[PDB]
Amino acid sequence: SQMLKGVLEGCILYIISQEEVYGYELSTKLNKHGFTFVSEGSIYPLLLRMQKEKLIEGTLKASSLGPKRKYYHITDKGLEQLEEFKQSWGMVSTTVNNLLQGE
Amino acid sequence: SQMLKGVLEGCILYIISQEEVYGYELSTKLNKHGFTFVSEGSIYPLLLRMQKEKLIEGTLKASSLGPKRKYYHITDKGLEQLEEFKQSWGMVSTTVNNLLQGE
Repeated sequence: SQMLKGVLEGCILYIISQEEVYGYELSTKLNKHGFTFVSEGSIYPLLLRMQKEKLIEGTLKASSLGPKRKYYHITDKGLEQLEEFKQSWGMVSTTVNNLLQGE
Repeated sequence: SQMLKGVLEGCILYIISQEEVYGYELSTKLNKHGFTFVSEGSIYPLLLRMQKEKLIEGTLKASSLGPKRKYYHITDKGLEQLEEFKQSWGMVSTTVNNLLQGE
């Protein structure tokens, strides 16, 4: 699971870029897309840091059901970095995947 | 190129596991499989460390052409770790690649 953490910040940015989500909603999506080890508790410090670096930002909005939650959205800086991640990832993915099938 | 370094040790183990190679031969293969930034100079400290951790081992063998070179081969410990890398990689690769194609 040591490597899952390398790409976790990028996948969090991707998810948030596509939909405003609150903490529990985020980790649930992460779980169901294959990050089985993540929990709100384990990624919390990463969320605090991504905020301090202004990649994402939480705002208190009312939910479709009424109760007010802290939804996170991506900043312009965060989007720039998301694009960097997508580019790097497709590069490394292609490079490593082609290699490991040589025989 | 910050992420290319995460998986570089594993790809080096893969390559060495498949063929005994000397330093220049190794970096050439790395270049031609898409690690365009690597050079003998840049990966040297990583090779020294992989040796100190007993993942790979160099031995002075004679080349098909005669001159003696320092060829590297993988240790049992190195092979174990290579299998760990292959498992982790296929997991993360699948997880990230499926995610980044949601829309």
